[PDB]
Amino acid sequence: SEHLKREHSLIKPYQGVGSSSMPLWDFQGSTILTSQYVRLTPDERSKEGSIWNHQPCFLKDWEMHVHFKVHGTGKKNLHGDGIALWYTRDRLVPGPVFGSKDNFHGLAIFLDTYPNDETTERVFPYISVMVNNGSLSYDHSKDGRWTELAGCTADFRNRDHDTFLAVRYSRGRLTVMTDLEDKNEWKNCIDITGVRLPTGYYFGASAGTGDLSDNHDIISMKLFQLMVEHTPDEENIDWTKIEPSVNFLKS
Ligand SMILES: OC[C@H]1O[C@H](O[C@H]2[C@@H](O)[C@H](O)[C@@H](CO)O[C@@H]2O)[C@@H](O)[C@@H](O)[C@@H]1O
Ligand SMILES: [Ca+2]
Ligand SMILES: [Cl-]
Ligand SMILES: [Cl-]
Ligand SMILES: [Cl-]
Ligand SMILES: [Cl-]
Ligand SMILES: [Cl-]
Repeated sequence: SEHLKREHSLIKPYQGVGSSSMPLWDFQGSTILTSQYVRLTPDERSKEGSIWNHQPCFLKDWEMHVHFKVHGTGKKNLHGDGIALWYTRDRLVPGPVFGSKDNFHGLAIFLDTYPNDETTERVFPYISVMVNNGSLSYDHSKDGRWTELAGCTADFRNRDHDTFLAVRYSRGRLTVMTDLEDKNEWKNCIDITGVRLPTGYYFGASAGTGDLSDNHDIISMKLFQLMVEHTPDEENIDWTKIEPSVNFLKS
């Protein structure tokens, strides 16, 4: 907690919601609050909700831990659609990508609970990452097949114990880990390198329901600064002007 950045975190009872204090997040769309959780959508159809951090993040090296809960009463496979976690240029704009805008700038981590793709080769729920410069559209009907950078299957729905995600970004390495099995352990999901993201973007979370639904709750988001060396050469460039992109190792 020494490196907890409170201004980039969402922690109960949620600052400024139930008091005269100033809030640290904007609550948008279907989102509602209780003293115990932020609920982005209820288990009802055609909802879109988001939360957006007030201040841009200027940390070069960070790790976000998200305590979330996806749960509902839909029978068999009749539930959806999932949660998106954002580190993006823009904030507050609703849209078709789990409740937030398409053609975004920055990083998305999708926790997709419904296979829209009739010819999918993936097992759901499926957690994936996407990096965008404004040009790409998330093809919702194909579960973002064409724009997936990396991903993993993850059993996070309707669990009897707390479920957590970690997203770590430092020196181009993007790692996503899960804690879904009540083992107090981070299990790898995604670990990739060559990911270029600027400082000055906003953390956000969103969720959407369509003809299928689920409760999509965020209990906390805790952002930690990683103490990572950058040389005077590395430090001098303007990190706010980095264009979101990915460098790829050749075959
Ligand atoms: O029918 C209203 C609903 O339509 C669209 O959602 C569709 C699809 O994208 C969803 O994955 C599934 C499962 O929830 O539902 C629909 O078939 C969207 O336009 C959505 O916003 C809307 O509520
Ligand atoms: Ca889907
Ligand atoms: Cl808060
Ligand atoms: Cl409904
Ligand atoms: Cl569809
Ligand atoms: Cl369980
Ligand atoms: Cl896990």
